[PDB]
Amino acid sequence: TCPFYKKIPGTGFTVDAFQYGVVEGCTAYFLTHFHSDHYAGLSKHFTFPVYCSEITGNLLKNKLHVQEQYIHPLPLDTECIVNGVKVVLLDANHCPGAVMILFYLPNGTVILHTGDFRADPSMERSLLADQKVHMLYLDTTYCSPEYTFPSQQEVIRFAINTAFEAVTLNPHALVVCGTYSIGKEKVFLAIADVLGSKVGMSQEKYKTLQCLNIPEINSLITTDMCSSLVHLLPMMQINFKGLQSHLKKCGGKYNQILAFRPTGWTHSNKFTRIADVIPQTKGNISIYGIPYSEHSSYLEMKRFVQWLKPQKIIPTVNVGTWKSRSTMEKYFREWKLEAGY
Ligand code: NI
Repeated sequence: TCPFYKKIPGTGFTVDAFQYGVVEGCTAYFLTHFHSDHYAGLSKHFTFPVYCSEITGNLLKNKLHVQEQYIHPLPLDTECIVNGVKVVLLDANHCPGAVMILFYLPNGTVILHTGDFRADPSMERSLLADQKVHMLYLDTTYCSPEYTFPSQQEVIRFAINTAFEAVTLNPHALVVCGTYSIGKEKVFLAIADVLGSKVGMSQEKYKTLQCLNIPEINSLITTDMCSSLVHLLPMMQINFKGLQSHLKKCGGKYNQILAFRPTGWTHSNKFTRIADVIPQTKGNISIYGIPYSEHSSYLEMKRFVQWLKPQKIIPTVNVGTWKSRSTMEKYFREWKLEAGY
């Protein structure tokens, strides 16, 4: 049944709750972003109001064929009324179109639902600065101190410098980047920019990108693989067998592959700096795992929460085991005692 952490008290609202059938007493279904674990259940057959960003609403219409009359896009950073309740959508610094939602309850309670987010000090100057938030529904993906990772900017610098050096040393090398969802577009776009290439991809993935309101996108991507030396493939194909296979398909235009897998966290983070990352190599194929995250590190999460000073935290991630739930609750209490709220 729908878990309590997807329901907003004092309203008829749910968040990211599309896979439970008709949720009893739900008048409006919010969707924070277009990732499958969150939209699971939506289709052209859905006939309740979906509230979301503009970009999310483009993907719902074009990719899932949801009917236009049930898509209610809202502008960001704008006080809006939904079924008699004031709400605001804020940028979540996750994937394109991802939002956090502020709910102003009739009784005076203020609730923030982060959806999925990568906390940033820039959030401390949004409309969140303007009033007190009583309850926080928190993306706790990486809520443990072992989870460190570099800035997105440091990771993109490493990727651009590695790609540029490789292709300048061997003008017959092909670059390949993995993907399985929207998000992390900077990785393949930054690499294509330094190389003076468009990124080549499947018609399905091209259609997905054309929904994202990214400026000048027609100048950066293409479905003509032959004209491109940065290719995007399913993340599943980013292995020596899949890459050898792909190389055959390019008809001797290329004699080497340099591939990137933009992972979340992986344990070499606990030891190794970005400067010191090395690839796995077999013959003329090299694969780099790069820690490009669109979720908060432990320290980023901690800073946001100690800034906001909520009265109550409701985790939305890692809630399935008692050991995770108890570990998370211990961190929340530490943060509260350290900061004095
Ligand atoms: Ni997500």
